[PDB]
Amino acid sequence: GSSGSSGGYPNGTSAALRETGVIEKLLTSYGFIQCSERQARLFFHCSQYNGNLQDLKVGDDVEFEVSSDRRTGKPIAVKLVKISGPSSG
Repeated sequence: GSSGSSGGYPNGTSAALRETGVIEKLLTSYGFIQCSERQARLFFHCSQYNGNLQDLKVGDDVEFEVSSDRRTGKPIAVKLVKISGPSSG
């Protein structure tokens, strides 16, 4: 066939829009992020966050992507990523 790495997102007509808010609540299993754009409290799973929840905390800005679940179809956060942190990787 051919080679390549998912071309160069965004892919498909509909692109991916990342939203930013704040960590309203946080737990050992997951946490909630208060969207400062839609004024709604989102629910992000500890799995979404790429970094280490340890670093994360309640009251810190974070970037995520609003998606739709498959069990409830509700707007949940995914692939969370702390905004502040220009540190290399």
